[PDB]
Amino acid sequence: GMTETFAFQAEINQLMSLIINTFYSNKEIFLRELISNSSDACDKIRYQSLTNQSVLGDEPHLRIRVIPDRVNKTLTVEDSGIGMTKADLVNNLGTIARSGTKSFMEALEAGGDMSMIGQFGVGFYSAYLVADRVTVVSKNNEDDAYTWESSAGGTFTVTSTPDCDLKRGTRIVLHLKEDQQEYLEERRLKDLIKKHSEFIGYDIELMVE
Ligand SMILES: COc1c(C)cnc(Cn2cnc3c(Cl)nc(N)nc32)c1C
Repeated sequence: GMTETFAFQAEINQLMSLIINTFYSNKEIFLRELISNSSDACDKIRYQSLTNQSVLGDEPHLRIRVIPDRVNKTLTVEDSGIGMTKADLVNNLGTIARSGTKSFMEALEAGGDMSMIGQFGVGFYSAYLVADRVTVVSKNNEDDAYTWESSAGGTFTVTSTPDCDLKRGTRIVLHLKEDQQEYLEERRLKDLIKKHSEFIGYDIELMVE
């Protein structure tokens, strides 16, 4: 089946090349980065709803949910936030992140700590510290539902998903690397949500059973 595939922009391509298959002592920070993004997406739609309540549509509840899949060996971070359009997935996010991507790359070449990735506005990419593939399913009010996917080899796919569960928001599926399986464990995820994301202004829903 024909899948639309794109080459990442120079700076992102170089940043992902840096992140993958590298030792780091605090790879657990990926969770804080994805939850903060989800909190921000929820805040954007909450803000839009203050002027136009119709923006909430059939999904009036704002949540952040963490789903470990012990059979598929995946960790999912899903929210009912603003979501992303096709143009966001393909170009717009990379355009706004460009300067910060180049600046973080420069900090990393200088011995910079990977934990400050979020201050550079490219925190999503920390998912590649623990995953070898990331699938991103997103539905924004202004577009159809789309699936973005990448194994950080320089390319990414973008496919329309006109049959996904999502009324609005983003679902990030982390296909965990063989040695990063600890992020599927209930205690680890509880301790991790508590350690770095305790006072997030939305419940961090952890699928326990
Ligand atoms: C598609 O994959 C992404 C890319 C290539 C860059 N940044 C983000 C972070 N990000 C940007 N907007 C986002 C929204 Cl609306 N929501 C969430 N959860 N993450 C977001 C994502 C998920």
